[PDB]
Amino acid sequence: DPQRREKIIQATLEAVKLYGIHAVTHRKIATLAGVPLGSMTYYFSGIDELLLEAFSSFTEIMSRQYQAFFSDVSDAPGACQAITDMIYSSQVATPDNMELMYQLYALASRKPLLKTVMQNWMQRSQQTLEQWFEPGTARALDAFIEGMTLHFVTDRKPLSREEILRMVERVAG
Amino acid sequence: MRRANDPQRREKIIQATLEAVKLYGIHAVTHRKIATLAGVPLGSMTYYFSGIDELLLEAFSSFTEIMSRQYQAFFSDVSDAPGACQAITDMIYSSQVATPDNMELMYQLYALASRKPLLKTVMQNWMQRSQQTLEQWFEPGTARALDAFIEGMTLHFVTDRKPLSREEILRMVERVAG
Repeated sequence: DPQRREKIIQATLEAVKLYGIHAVTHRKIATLAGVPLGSMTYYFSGIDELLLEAFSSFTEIMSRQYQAFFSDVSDAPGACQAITDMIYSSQVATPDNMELMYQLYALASRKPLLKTVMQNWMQRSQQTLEQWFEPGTARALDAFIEGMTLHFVTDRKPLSREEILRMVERVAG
Repeated sequence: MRRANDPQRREKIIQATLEAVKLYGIHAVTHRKIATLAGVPLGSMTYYFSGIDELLLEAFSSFTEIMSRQYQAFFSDVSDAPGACQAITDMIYSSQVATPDNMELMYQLYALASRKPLLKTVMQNWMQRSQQTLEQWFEPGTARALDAFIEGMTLHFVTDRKPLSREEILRMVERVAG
């Protein structure tokens, strides 16, 4: 029962990866969840609220990962090393994470509820960084993470770890 | 020699492909959907582009070529590093890059690229062009840091409930520039 609701949230993310958000429906999700169609009506209302809750679950997973990179951080230089680790490890920009994250980004202009999820997600990230950095620098760093996590796993010749550290430290001021 | 490669059908098909991605989502686009949008016979589809991935390749390559011309255009009046930082700030603060239309296409490309090597190639080529633009005024390492910063901050600027000011952005760009 809470089992089932969670299966449906997960199948929603699975449907986004398999079908694209545009093509996601209650029945496609129920199929992937292996639950009766009736369960969709029981736990959820509209496809957009379901998308909201599924992507919120996803970003919460991401936030826990994000924070975990700073578990051994006690100061700004340490946070720079942690951000470097976050980028260089390629653990944030995995195929699964990218496929979900960028579909969210793709449709946020068309779906206000999803833009809210992105904004909330950015806000949590900033809040993590504000433990060691000024608000503005925190935002700069999180945008730098956004771009460099992706570019690191895409570039035919990405930056070295020591190069990444130097650039993180530049942004950190 | 079965194939004829008509350039008219091609450009039509390429535009219909981009239209299909926005209508249906990149995951759901098929030859059938594209040909219907193009107004070309479904049969013609495989004789310009083998399959769905190579068609997507061509269409997104067309898209990023447009993006790159826009990108380079921000540097028309740049002759030094401070001017370049201004141009980058312009690019971010103008919100002209991260438009709804642009974001919808670009992030769908990004989303599917780990699953589709040809699409990753499009991203890789696009990054390389951006870097070569920046490398006129910045060392390669710094150029990559700046382009990644542009990637992230163009999105964050149009998304954040409370985004950075222009002076803040310029300051950070100048930090990255070193």
